[PDB]
Parts: sequence; C-alpha cells; structure tokens
Amino acid sequence: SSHTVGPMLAANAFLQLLEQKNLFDKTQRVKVELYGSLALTGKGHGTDKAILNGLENKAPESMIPRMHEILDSNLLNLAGKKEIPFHEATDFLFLQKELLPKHSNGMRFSAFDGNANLLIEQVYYSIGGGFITTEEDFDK
Ligand SMILES: [Mg+2]
Repeated sequence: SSHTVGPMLAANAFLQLLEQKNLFDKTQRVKVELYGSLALTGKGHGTDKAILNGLENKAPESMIPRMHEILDSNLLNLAGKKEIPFHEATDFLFLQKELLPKHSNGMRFSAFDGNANLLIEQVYYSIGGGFITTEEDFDK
C-alpha cells in the first residue's frame, strides 16, 4: 500500500545495513517487530508476507506460497544467499498494543549471532504510501 511496499523496502534496507556494517556473515537469526497500524493489520494480511519476501531480497518494483514455505521449513533465505532458522513465534511479532514514538507505522528489525547476542537493531517507519525512513532520518 504501503502496508506492503514500505515494509518490503525497509526489509531491503535492513539487508543492505547488514552488509554496510559487515554483520551479514555473523547473522544467524533475525527478528521483526511491528507496531501501531502495521501490527493491527494481523497475521496473513500483507505486511508479514511483504517483509519476509523483502528479507530474501525481493523488491517492490508468489509472495504468499513463499511465506508458507518459510514458515513450513523454518528457513529464511537471508538476502539471497544464506538460509537461517526462522520461527514465526519468536521472530515475527505483531505488537498491536504498542506504538513507536515518531509514527504509527513503525517496525524494528534485529539481527543476532549464533550465541544469542544482538548484533544490530534498526527502526524504520513506512510513511506513505511507500517511502521509508530510519528513526534517525525521520525529522529531516
Ligand atoms: Mg515450520
């Protein structure tokens, strides 16, 4: 909308951040948290498929079967590239009762190594329809 386009672009951006930071090779787990209006959409209403496909390097410019295969296999093909365990129950959260502060359409991406250590987290907002911004760039 973007409850699909912006979320997908944020996933693409997160992937590029992992490369820019040389944290991709260390990443063994990712977690996505949805807030406000994105969270209120709920499971299987676009935003989840948009993000999971975007974390596999699909760009807005098939999505629902592929979501199904990621959930069935518990493997996310990160960036192309590298298969990691993925468990929806712990790794993809719809936080319908919370808001990030700049805006309703908030999302947080996190990458962990194999020892449970947080490597990086990044907040993006989908700001409509279809642009994204980091938390840090929001006010500019
Ligand atoms: Mg499964």
